[PDB]
Amino acid sequence: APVLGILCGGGPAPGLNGVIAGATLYALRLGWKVIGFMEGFKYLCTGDVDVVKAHTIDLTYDIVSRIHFQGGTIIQTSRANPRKSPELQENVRKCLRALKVRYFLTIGGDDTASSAVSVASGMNGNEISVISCPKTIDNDLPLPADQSTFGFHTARSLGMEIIRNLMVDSKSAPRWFLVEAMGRSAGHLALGMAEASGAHLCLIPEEFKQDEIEFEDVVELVEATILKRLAYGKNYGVCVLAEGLVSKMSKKALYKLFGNREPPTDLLDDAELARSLSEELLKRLGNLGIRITPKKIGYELRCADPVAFDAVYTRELGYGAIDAFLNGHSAALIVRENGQVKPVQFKDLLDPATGRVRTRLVDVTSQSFKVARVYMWRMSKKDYENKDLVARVAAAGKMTPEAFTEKFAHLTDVVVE
Amino acid sequence: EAPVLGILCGGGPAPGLNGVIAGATLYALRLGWKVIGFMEGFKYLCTGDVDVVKAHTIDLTYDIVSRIHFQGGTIIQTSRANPRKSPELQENVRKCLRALKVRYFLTIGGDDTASSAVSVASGMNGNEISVISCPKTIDNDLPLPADQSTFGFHTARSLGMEIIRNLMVDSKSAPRWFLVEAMGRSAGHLALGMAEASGAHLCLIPEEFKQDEIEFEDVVELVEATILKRLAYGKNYGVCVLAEGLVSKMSKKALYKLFGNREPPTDPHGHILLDDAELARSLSEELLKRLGNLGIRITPKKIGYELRCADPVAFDAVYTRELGYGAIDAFLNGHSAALIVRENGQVKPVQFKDLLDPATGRVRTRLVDVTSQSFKVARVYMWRMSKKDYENKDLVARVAAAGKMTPEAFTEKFAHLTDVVVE
Amino acid sequence: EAPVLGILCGGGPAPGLNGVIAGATLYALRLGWKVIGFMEGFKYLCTGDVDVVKAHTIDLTYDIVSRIHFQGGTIIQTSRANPRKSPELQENVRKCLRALKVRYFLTIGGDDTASSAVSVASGMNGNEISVISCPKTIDNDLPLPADQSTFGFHTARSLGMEIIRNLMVDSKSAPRWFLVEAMGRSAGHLALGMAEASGAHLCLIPEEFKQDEIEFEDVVELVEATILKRLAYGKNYGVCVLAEGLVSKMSKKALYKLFGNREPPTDPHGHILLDDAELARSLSEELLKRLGNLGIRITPKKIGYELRCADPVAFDAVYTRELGYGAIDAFLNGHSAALIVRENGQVKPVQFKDLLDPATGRVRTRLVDVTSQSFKVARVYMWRMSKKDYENKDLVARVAAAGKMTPEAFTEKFAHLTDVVVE
Amino acid sequence: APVLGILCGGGPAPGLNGVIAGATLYALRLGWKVIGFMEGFKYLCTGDVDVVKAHTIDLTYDIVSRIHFQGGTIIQTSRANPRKSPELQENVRKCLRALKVRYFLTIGGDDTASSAVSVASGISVISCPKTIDNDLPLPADQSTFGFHTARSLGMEIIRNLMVDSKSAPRWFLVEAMGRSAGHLALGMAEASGAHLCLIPEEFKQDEIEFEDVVELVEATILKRLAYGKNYGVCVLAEGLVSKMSKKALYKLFGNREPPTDPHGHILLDDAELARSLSEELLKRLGNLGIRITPKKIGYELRCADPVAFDAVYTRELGYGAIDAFLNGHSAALIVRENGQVKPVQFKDLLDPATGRVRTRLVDVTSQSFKVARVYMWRMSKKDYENKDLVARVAAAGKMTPEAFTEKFAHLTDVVVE
Ligand SMILES: Nc1ncnc2c1ncn2[C@@H]1O[C@H](COP(=O)(O)OP(=O)(O)OP(=O)(O)O)[C@@H](O)[C@H]1O
Ligand SMILES: Nc1ncnc2c1ncn2[C@@H]1O[C@H](COP(=O)(O)OP(=O)(O)OP(=O)(O)O)[C@@H](O)[C@H]1O
Ligand SMILES: Nc1ncnc2c1ncn2[C@@H]1O[C@H](COP(=O)(O)OP(=O)(O)OP(=O)(O)O)[C@@H](O)[C@H]1O
Ligand SMILES: Nc1ncnc2c1ncn2[C@@H]1O[C@H](COP(=O)(O)O)[C@@H](O)[C@H]1O
Ligand SMILES: [Cl-]
Ligand SMILES: [Cl-]
Ligand SMILES: [Cl-]
Ligand SMILES: [Cl-]
Ligand SMILES: [Cl-]
Ligand SMILES: [Cl-]
Ligand SMILES: [Cl-]
Repeated sequence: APVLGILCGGGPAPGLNGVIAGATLYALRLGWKVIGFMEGFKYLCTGDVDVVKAHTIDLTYDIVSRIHFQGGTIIQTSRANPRKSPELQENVRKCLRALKVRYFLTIGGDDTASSAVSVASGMNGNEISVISCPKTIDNDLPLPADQSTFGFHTARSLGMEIIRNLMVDSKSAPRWFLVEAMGRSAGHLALGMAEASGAHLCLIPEEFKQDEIEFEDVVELVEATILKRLAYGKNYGVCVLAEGLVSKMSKKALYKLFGNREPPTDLLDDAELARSLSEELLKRLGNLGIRITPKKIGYELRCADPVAFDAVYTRELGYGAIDAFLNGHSAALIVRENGQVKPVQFKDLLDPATGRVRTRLVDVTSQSFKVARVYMWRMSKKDYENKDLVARVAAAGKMTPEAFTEKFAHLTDVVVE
Repeated sequence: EAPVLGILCGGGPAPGLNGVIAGATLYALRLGWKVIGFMEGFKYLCTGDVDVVKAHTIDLTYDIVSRIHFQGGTIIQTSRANPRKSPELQENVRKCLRALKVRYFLTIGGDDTASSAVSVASGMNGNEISVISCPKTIDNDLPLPADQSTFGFHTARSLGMEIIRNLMVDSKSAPRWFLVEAMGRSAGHLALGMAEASGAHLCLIPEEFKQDEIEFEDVVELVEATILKRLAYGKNYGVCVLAEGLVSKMSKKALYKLFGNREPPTDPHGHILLDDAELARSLSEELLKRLGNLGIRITPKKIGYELRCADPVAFDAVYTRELGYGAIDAFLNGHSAALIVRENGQVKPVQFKDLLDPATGRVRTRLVDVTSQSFKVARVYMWRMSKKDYENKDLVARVAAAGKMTPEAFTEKFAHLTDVVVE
Repeated sequence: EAPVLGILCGGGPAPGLNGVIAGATLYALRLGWKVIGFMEGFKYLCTGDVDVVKAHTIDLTYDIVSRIHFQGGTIIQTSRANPRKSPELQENVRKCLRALKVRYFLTIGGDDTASSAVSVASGMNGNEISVISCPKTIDNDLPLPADQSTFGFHTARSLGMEIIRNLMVDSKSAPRWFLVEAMGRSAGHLALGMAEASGAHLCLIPEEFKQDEIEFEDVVELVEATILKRLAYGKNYGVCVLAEGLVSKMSKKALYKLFGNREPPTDPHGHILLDDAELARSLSEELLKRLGNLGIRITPKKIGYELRCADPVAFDAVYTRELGYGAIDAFLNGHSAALIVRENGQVKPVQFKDLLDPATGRVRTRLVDVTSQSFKVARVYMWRMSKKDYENKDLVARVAAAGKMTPEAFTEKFAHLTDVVVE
Repeated sequence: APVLGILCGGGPAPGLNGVIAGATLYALRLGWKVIGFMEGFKYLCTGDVDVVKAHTIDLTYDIVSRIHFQGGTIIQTSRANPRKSPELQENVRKCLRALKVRYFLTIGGDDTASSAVSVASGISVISCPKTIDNDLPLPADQSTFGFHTARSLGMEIIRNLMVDSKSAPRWFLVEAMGRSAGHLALGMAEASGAHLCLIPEEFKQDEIEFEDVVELVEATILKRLAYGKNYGVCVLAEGLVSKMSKKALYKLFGNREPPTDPHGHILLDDAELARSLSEELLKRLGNLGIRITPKKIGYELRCADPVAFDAVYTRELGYGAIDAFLNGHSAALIVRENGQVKPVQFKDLLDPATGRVRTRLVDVTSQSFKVARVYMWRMSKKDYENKDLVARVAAAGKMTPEAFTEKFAHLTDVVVE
């Protein structure tokens, strides 16, 4: 019987086991033998077939029959990448031929899919067929607008529940939380958690008009929201910050971000966006009775058990991968569009300028973004022109109306309105 | 004086009602509007007594609604009181709305609530009052573009999956079959969604039956064949999900057997009381007569009322926030006798009459599309005997032996089921 | 060779079974022991065929058990297969245990499982095998020091609270009464725990009835009085929790009415089949006849099987970890024919005889102490008519008027209820 | 009718609303009038009766009938403390007399109870034990309300991190907020099966050294690595910081002078224990294939909806507070022992050396602690004396057995065994 081998690459997202089980169960009904490589390409890169065998398992019915309930991945994952070296690509081809892998399914992000196609491009199309399922919790695949990537619904819903606890705690014991949503690629996750939880502010890189963000502008955007709520008798709230703000900051802004220090270098992971903003804002607003606390939301989302939407999603994706194998497809990506799972050739999704799959960002001109903005607390252009409002907010910050306009009014040209 | 927006809920609750109330109220308050909420739908507006109505209306202020987007249920309650049947009741509602000076009238409910709102508007000046309705249903049976959900459906399906998960662990830990009955007779979206997400071994919905009337025997044998096939592979346990809509598709003879070979109950006016039917219980009793000797135990379990007021999941929180906003936007844009729906990520008003099926006069009901690829995929991961399976003699011999019967007896009893449901 | 520890589960699952298996296995593996798990309790050990037993036994290795403490259910399954009835079955078990060289034998189950393990041990030499059982019950009916819980009870009570919460929101959003029936006929701990935690408006357990046999009419009137008192305060909705144990205290006459004025169903041996009773459904029908004119809707709802394999809450995870460790410690100290329980924060072995009530021959049943302060506090927050309430003429006039009857008719019908339940 | 006034003090814990509703509902059945002071003692401390009145609300049936389902506190809370100044103590008594409060119920931890008695020594005062840290001096094995809820949610968060650390091999250093005791850290760790837990109670010496904490985590990571596991989860009570010596704190803050408030006390809130340990350990172990990530668990626990144990607990506590008022008790704390709620005089709970409420810590000599320790990965004394094991772990750390013993063996005198 033909051999299907499956591996996972990149950082996990809820529903990985759903894809493994959808593909495995269907393949077993077809009579296929299914094996799973542990930790992605890590051991296939060595080329030693004995080492690979020690880190491959038989994906049987009993193993996968109920993993659709479970977050994580039973075959683990790694960022080991064979595409960088032609020796590594040939080591992967050597082990795949030794195991008689007829069908090769990878579940991972762009780097994982590119590794799978590079292994196939130097391999006979009759002995091996390669299919990849695009993975990302960030919702940044170029699907039709409003259609989600798998795992995003689970991450957003758990993020809403965590922020709910922080909303009740900030009101019960007046304080501001600056929640930092991990993920620098796009603002879908930060804005989704914020809108669902009714957070009082959300800042994503997509809403900044200029190409480079300044540290001062971010501080003042949060400062204005705190003062406006304070003018309405509320010295507490929650502000959600997409970590992608850091990757859009200028060189000078990053210098201030790291404590007026030289930014580390080989390193945006060492940055503490929420922490730095909390310190600066306490300098400016602590005298007003405002306390501010940072809080990161990230790793606890990646392996939460999938919600029903993602369970159905990944079951259909696993099926579609096997169907693509049956219909002779190769070097294709299994995506779901308009309720239909279908294979799409890797190059059809690539952005020519980058060489990787195109990144779908938050559309800040859409009506959905304007609706989310409506339920946030913030000073719009019209608000700065409302003199009664400006007088109350300035007085809340213990400053003259002219000083408030002098400091904050320019922010209407920093972010879309 | 600021314009008055009045809000009410009609029909059975669904997760996210408070999200629609809060989206409309918060945005309206930023516009300077005064917002009031009628308690229990049309119940008190139908009396015509303005004193009674005011005793059951409340001021929807910022503090009241500022955080109800986290909460299931509806803070202004709901009712199935329906003024559309009587012009006296329709005029009583108009009388109280004029007394309260309602400029904008938002109803949140199902089909009957929207039809009541439009009937109240047709005898009302479009300049004094504007009426908008937001369609509600956990059953996912609104005619939205295919595969796009109605609000509340995601929450109900996800909680249904988690309950069935516990029943899947229990059925395997202590081998047994659960016959889960998903409440709701309108369509099979909810039953099939819970079943596919939870990996249930079978799902039966009215949509998959080819004939216009289902027979009680056919339903019993469809579950029986699944139990026997599982038993042939060494598994004397499982979970089968049943849409309650199977009952409303059954023939007269089938309903007689369903109610215990007794006369089906009827209301004073002469309507069969299908709520008193216990589909999962009756099927469990019959199947225990046939399969108990094989070591099979079967237990029914209903999933229904515990879903209606669960706290909304994030998808429904975003959904209902956008719907509440879209209702206020529709009022601002001069729309009336319209329904706020979301299509391809865009909330927009759609005239009530544009959504009516001309042959019926009511809104068209979207059922599960059993020809779609989604249904075919869900069916793949169920345990069942397909057309191809009945022609496989090796498999048929294994299943027949599991049921302690000859292969010829197995084909005689179960093979006809391929003409009962689409394949 | 390393000593062999064999583990099995019997009876119905409870949250934390996997915690006991993993606590015992991990500690034993650090001692160098070999650990095996029998699938489905005594089911296959009863055959006596060593090949069949091996086909349904697995090696409990570190990898198998390292993370099952998060999971409800039992990875080695369970059954009520019971060798205590036959020494042919007991000797079939003894033959397979000797063949597998089981030095230590841990069973996790109820009375039937522990009694089976000791009967198998009494006909073996104390040098070749040592037997320890861990008592299991989700009902909280072990004779531990008062208010100290059995493992699994916290998980079941907490999930029951969450289900009832959704029903409390739904009953208020769409005015109606739910009659929630907490499955389990042994005691009232589970029903009372869910009700008090959820703030349910009434809870009825068999323990609070003074007489030895309950009458169907009295139960109907106790719920009726609560509904009428709530109605007198403007509340035509609520939730009432009923322990299924009420059925097992009902008289022959009460059971006749319960089953529809029919002869109660019976098994082949002539014993009554109380599982076929639908307590919540029957009370809902009767109460709708009496109160439907008042605008009251009543709906039954069962809570049972979805609790048994929910993932354990932290209290039960720590609990079952300590029990599994304590079982290995008991083996190390030479104990046998002992039960591993936790008392006053200390896991200890307790000889079978200390827990047996001579009248039953099985472990003593700890019921709810209706004289305790905890029960009196729970009763305070319920809606009900106390002795003093019946003496309050103003209150009786409001409640009777709520039921559309005279104060004398209300007192004549309901006042006797003060002698039916403890006050 | 008699007036019952209720307030909450300290950081929120799940079940606060349960106490308010238990006391209020029962008091309303007695015909009492119930009021709630917003934000604890904050406004009572001012002495301005006008300000206090603006921040009190009427606790009616409709307000409290269903708040037992809700985390947080509807009357908010604060750490405002009148015991520090006798002028403030007289301000609190002045406002209570002005409002004619006959019964005064405070809901909080040790700091709140000690504040209530200073007002009481010169109206009836009762306090209800609140703390997610479980550090009130209740009878042994009896939890404070909120502890069950916080421990159970912490277990669920750590579960997601356990699946993620195994799916994508890495170590998480979870920092459990709370410096008073180790009940919360040990509870979350034992329930979740975390591979290590470090609490201040297990250190023998009065002052902890930064190097020893690093090496205790290092030894666990190396022992796991010797058994084929390059991943895990370690839970750390942040109270380790409050036991560190002056030198340890210097290294903790980046070899800088520890930050300080105007009075000269160290600002331990600004410390990042988990991050600092993660940086040091990655320098030492990154070459072995070890990744390490810090993660804080704290503020998201404080206002989770109460679990059933805490709902029943706080209902009985609220009832017991009213019963104590009816029976003439004052200056007492409502505790539950053997299923019986009873008042216990404040002075019986004071530690004679301190004059403040006694703090109950984890008993590291108990059998419960020894059992939790059994399921942790660590090197005991006997392990360091096991020559075969020491050689396996040292080889895992790429060092000689002699180098391993020289570095780690002294740790048996650092923590209890
Ligand atoms: N930035 C904001 N985000 C959300 N709600 C707001 C915001 N600003 C005000 N609100 C809400 O608007 C409602 C109406 O407020 P108000 O009567 O002061 O006039 P407004 O039209 O909102 O003011 P302005 O146009 O100056 O922002 C209040 O309930 C307030 O909570
Ligand atoms: N109805 C079903 N639903 C889901 N999985 C099934 C079903 N029937 C069989 N399977 C699974 O399909 C896999 C293959 O089964 P099996 O060996 O019987 O099929 P086969 O190789 O096609 O042979 P045969 O033609 O004899 O059926 C097994 O793991 C079985 O569990
Ligand atoms: N520190 C530890 N904490 C928990 N389990 C452990 C620890 N060290 C080893 N184990 C587990 O102990 C089991 C037995 O391992 P092994 O045979 O090496 O003996 P050991 O437990 O180290 O004891 P001994 O010192 O008596 O040889 C293995 O499954 C291993 O996972
Ligand atoms: N049986 C009961 N259980 C709980 N609360 C009650 C009960 N009876 C009355 N109450 C409440 O007690 C308060 C005083 O009632 P009354 O003395 O009748 O005005 C009101 O808030 C009532 O709603
Ligand atoms: Cl990663
Ligand atoms: Cl994180
Ligand atoms: Cl309804
Ligand atoms: Cl309906
Ligand atoms: Cl069972
Ligand atoms: Cl605080
Ligand atoms: Cl302790």
